[PDB]
Amino acid sequence: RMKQLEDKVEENLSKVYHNENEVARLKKLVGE
Amino acid sequence: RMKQLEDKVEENLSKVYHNENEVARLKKLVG
Amino acid sequence: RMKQLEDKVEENLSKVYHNENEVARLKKLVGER
Ligand SMILES: [Cl-]
Ligand SMILES: [Cl-]
Repeated sequence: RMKQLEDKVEENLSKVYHNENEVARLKKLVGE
Repeated sequence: RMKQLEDKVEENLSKVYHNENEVARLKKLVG
Repeated sequence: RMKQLEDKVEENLSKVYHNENEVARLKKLVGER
């Protein structure tokens, strides 16, 4: 059960890093 | 304590998923 | 082990929060005005 939660936590981390990088990429595309 | 942690993980996933969808929408606003 | 995982989850929540704020900024950048 703790192992199952650890997998879910590492997946959430993957997802957040990916969203962070997608935001950064879009900012680079548009500019102020 | 473990069920509190499981609830927090579920909430984090819900918030990540919302952010994902917001990013997708903003991409299409530029795209 | 559980304490360590709690700490990781708190860090993920921080990262989610920072991402929320960056998304809000992007919304202003790509919206009309
Ligand atoms: Cl998490
Ligand atoms: Cl996120």
